[PDB]
Amino acid sequence: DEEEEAKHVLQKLQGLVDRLYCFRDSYFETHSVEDAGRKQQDVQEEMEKTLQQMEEVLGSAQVEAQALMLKGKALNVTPDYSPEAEVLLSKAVKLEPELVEAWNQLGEVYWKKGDVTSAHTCFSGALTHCKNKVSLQNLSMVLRQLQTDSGDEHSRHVMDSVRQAKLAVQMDVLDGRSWYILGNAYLSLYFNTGQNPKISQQALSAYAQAEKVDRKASSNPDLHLNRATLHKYEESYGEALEGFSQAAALDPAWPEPQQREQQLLEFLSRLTSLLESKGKTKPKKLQSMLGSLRPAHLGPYQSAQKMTLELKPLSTLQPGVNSGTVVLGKVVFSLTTEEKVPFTFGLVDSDGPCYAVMVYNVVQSWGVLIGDSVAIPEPNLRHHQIRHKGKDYSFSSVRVETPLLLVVNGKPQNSSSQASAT
Repeated sequence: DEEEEAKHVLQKLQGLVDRLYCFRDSYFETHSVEDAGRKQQDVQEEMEKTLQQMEEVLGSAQVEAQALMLKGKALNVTPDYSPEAEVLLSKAVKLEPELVEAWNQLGEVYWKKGDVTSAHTCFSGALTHCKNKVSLQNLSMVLRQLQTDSGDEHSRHVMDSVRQAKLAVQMDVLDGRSWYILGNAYLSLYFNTGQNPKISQQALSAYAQAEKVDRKASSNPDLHLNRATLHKYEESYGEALEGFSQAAALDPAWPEPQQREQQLLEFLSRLTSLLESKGKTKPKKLQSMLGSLRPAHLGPYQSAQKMTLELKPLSTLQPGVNSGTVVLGKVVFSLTTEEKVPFTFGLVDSDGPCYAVMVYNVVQSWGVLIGDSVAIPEPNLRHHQIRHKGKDYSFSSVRVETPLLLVVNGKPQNSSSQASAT
């Protein structure tokens, strides 16, 4: 009778915790996004109600490993680090070292505590007992975030993050959390290895696959934010702004997406003002600057093969890469960004409108000054027309993938100006 009783007690405990996690995981299936502000408090109070029921189920009965685990899991339902969960789960894994779910929960608890190393030990440890989706997901997450004094180590961890996320996805391709995690792994890979647009496409495609297979992924504020950060870097500015805004709506107490949205709007306002005013430069000063241009400022060209480029006005450029062409103008202003990339400046090569130039893959100290001549080979031109929350931003830009493509005052740029190795 004691055995059946203990099993019945465990099943009741399991149910309580499963329902608590479904309450949280499904919150936006049963609540509107207008109620997003209430989610954390509702989840906190469900947890407390759940722990109370668990305690009534247990009474003074002996607490076996699975019961310790289930209570710690319940305590770990919120974003907050729980010292009680840590104690309970640390005991569970001593009483049952093969209990994978206790190791995964204990790793998540360590992660919330800010102890990434211990988290990683837990997820790795779990995988020495059984291959399982949650350990692979968590391991992917922790790997892209391990701190290391070595750049090569970090690149290996980023690559490993993708590997583990792919293993997680393959165990269950209908799990939207796995796709989201893979998205994040690709996102880090993209930024670690010189921004190969194929890899950003793989990130975007993973996030889209998350939302496709699992409605819950559309309510993941981190998915919206992370995708928006990618859109921002690739200059899909409207989509970035919508992404930050959607992430903010899904978690109104979370500052980051609101701060990101504010910063990008501030960047776009400053940029368009400075373009329209040509850096607040009077016609006299512009004519002076434009007259200081010469033949030698064309400088260098090789396409990594020898090429002679035709000097053409910015106004004559087509959208996309303009093959066979070079532009040469004067810098009328510059604009920096919290993240230090891209370096942005305004360029004029006539009485016509000023164009923005965004230079990616640049070191912090790199730049061009007001009055510099700049030549850009085969400029990649884009026209921007952004409409967000009743405000419009329109302007045209040249996206320069690396400062090593630029000629400043007739001089090519040294290899040290580029952030990733060449």
